[PDB]
Amino acid sequence: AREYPEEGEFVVATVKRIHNYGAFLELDEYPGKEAFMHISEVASTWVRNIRDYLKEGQKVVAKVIRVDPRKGHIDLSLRRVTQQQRKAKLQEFKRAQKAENLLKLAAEKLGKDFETAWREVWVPLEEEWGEVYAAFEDAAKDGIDVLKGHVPDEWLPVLKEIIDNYVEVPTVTIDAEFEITVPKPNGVEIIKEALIRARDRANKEKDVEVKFTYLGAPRYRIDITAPDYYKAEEVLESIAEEILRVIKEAGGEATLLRKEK
Repeated sequence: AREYPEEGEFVVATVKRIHNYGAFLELDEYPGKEAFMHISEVASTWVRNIRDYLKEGQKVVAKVIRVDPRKGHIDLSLRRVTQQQRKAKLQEFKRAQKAENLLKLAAEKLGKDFETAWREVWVPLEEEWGEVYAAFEDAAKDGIDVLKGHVPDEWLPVLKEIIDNYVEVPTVTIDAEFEITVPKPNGVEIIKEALIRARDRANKEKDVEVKFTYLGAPRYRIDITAPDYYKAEEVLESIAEEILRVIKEAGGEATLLRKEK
C-alpha cells in the first residue's frame, strides 16, 4: 500500500549492518526502505555484545516503535515481541511468501514480466481480499471464477492450473443418521462390528473418510467426507446397503432417515 510501515506494525527485516549502538535493518516487505534498531531494543536487559543477538543477513520480526516517512527513518524494536506476537507475523509472511511463488510461477507459464503482473493481480487481490493467498485458496475451493472480472480474463487458466497443483484439495462433507436395532444379547457387539466393518471398508477409497458417532439408542450418525457431494451422496448409499443388509442377515433392522417421499 503506502510507502512506509504503520505506526505499530510487526515487521520482518534483514540485519543489514550492526554496531556498538544498534542495527540497521532493511524491511524485507518494503523494497529498499531501511530501518534502525537501537541497542536499547535488542533485549529486555542492556546487552553486553549485540553480536550474541544479531548477525549480518539475519532475518527478524520487530515492532515499528516510531516512524517518520518524510525522512525515511524507521525505528525498530525487538523487546516488545512475545512468542505469539512473532509467529503471528512469521506466519502471514510465510503465507504471502507462498502466495508470491505462485504468482511468480504464473509469469513463467503465461510468459510475462514480474512487475507487469504484480500490478494486475497481486494488487487487485491484496486489495479486494486482504490477503492474496487467501484469495488463491478460496479460488481453490469455490472455483477459479471467484477471480473473474477482478483480474484479467487471460490469467485465470494458468492460475487454476498452478493453484490446484501446489495448493490443496478442499473437500465436502455430509451428516446422516441411522436407526439401527438388533434384538440379541450382543446386538451392540454386531452393530458396532457392523459399522466398523462398513467404515474401514469405505475409508479406503482415498479422499474419503467415514465416521460413526453413536448418539443414543437406536441412532448412530455417519459423517461422510468425500471430495464432492456427488461422491459423498454415493458413499452414503454404499454404506446404506452395506449396513441394512448385514444387520438384517444377523436378524436386525437398520434404516436411514431422509426419505420423506
